[PDB]
Amino acid sequence: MNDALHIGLPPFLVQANNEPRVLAAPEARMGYVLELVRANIAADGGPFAAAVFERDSGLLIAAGTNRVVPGRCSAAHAEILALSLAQAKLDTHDLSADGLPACELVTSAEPCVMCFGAVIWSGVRSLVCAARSDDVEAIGFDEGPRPENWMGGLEARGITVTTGLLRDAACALLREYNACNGVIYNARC
Amino acid sequence: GHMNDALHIGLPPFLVQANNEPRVLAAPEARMGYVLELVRANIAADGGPFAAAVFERDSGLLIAAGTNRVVPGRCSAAHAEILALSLAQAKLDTHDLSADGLPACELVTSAEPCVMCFGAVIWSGVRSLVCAARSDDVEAIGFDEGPRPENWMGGLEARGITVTTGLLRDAACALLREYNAC
Ligand SMILES: Cn1cnc2c(O)nc(N)nc21
Ligand SMILES: [Zn+2]
Ligand SMILES: [Zn+2]
Repeated sequence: MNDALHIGLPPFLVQANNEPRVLAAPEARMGYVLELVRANIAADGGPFAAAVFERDSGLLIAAGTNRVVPGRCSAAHAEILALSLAQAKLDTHDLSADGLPACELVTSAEPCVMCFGAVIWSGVRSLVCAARSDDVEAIGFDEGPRPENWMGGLEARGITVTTGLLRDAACALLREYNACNGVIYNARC
Repeated sequence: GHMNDALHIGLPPFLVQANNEPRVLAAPEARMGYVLELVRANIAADGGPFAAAVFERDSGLLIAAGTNRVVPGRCSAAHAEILALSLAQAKLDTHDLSADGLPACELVTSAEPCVMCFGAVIWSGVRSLVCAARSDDVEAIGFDEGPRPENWMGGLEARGITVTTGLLRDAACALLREYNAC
């Protein structure tokens, strides 16, 4: 607690980070990220997941999910975990460091203003999102104040941006979380 | 780094100690003076020239302290603010610093936050942010604040986080300059 910043990973996320995995097509990468969303929701976390891949080979470097409530840490969004775990594994703060393959972050949702800045500092060269900011806000979450034309912001820093990839499935998982997110017991959740 | 079951960012000894030693600093300038000591300690421990600490806003009881651990920590998210807010939340056992019955918390920072930390401050539940060095001062030694929204301060204030800036600005700048020179 008090000698380190320590956010524990639920087993399914340990498993995801331990098992070698190559997913070539963007839809394959996002399909896998959306499996983590569903698993995270069943392990007490928020409806968001993200993974860092080698952009050109499809090799999964590290995955993260939203652990804000179970990990008691408002910074524990999926993207922060995924980026930080990828950095720890490749032993550098800078995923663009000399000698590293170009890295891509694939995220179940467009980033909040915090994760937006994290993406910029991280060194990934591309960002691929499923759910749009409006989908996320629809179930009550807040993206916070991003700068005007944040996507342009990214591209002007050499970070390519794609969004809407498997958005339908991503929206369906947001709604499942929402519909199970009350206090009144509903066997079915 | 080592462990595959956690995101684990180790803190250097002065910062472990800052996090486990009792300190009550009533005046704003006393809080900021303490954060500036951390800045200089962190530089000597191979970190960036930034520190922050979360205090109880009224009493000035220090809850937790963070510094920039990006390079030695291998973690671009390890800015001073992210560590200080996260360690405070850990110690108070909640992801939300304005959870009912917790005292109002305040983030005292050696410089204005970058766009990432600006987001982190919004989600954290702190009700006050107090900065030393300005954005300009920070760019003037080659750190990037990133594309923050126009009127980031009004953004915080509209969400119930009061903002004070420039507090011991000159002292904090002298440490920025020293960092940049060495
Ligand atoms: C809005 N929001 C809250 N938590 C989030 C997370 O972990 N990822 C993304 N993309 N958005 C989030
Ligand atoms: Zn986020
Ligand atoms: Zn920052």
